[PDB]
Amino acid sequence: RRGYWGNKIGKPHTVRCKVTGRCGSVLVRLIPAPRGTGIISAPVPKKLLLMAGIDDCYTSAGGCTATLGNFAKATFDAISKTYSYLTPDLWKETVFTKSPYQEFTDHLVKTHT
RNA sequence: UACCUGGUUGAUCCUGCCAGUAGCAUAUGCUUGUCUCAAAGAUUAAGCCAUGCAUGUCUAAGUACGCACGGCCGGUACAGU
Repeated sequence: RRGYWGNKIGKPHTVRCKVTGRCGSVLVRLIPAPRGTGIISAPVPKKLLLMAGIDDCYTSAGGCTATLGNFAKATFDAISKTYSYLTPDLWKETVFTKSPYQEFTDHLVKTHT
C-alpha cells in the first residue's frame, strides 16, 4: 500500500505511514519521503522497495545487518504491515460481500475438491 | 541522499572492536597546455641579527641685513624668489 507525502497530485510515490519490521535483532524504520528524493537505503532493501514501486523512502537500520538473511526478511516484514496498519480512511465499515467459495460452488458439485 | 561492507566458527545467530568509505587542512611524491581569483616563517625559538629604507611639516597671512639668486633704486613694516 502506497500513499502520499503531505499533499495530493495523484499517483502515490511513497509509503503511507511510518512503519517498522523486525527479524531477530535487525529492524528497519521505513519513513515517508517527498517526491524525487529517490530510495535512500542500503543495497539490500533498495532491491525490494524499488520493485515494490515505492520510489521515495528514508530508512535507518539497527543491529547486525551483515547477516543479510535477517535484513531482507525484516524489510519484507515491514512492507507487509502497510495494509495491516489502520488509518482514518479505513474507519468506515465494510459491507461483508459474499465469498467466491460460496457463489461459485455450483460448478464444484461434480466431484471437485 | 536520514545508506553501510569485509574479518572470531565445521556451520548458525549475537556481543564487540579492528579494517574498508566520504569531507576538511598541513606536509610530501609524481605529473602539468590556456584563463581568472590569491593564501603564504603562526605551529618550532615573543631565538639572534649585517646593510638599506619605513614621520615629517609654510601659506597673501609668526621671525628673512644668507656677503644666496634677483634688482631697474630702494628699505622710509618693506619685494620677487
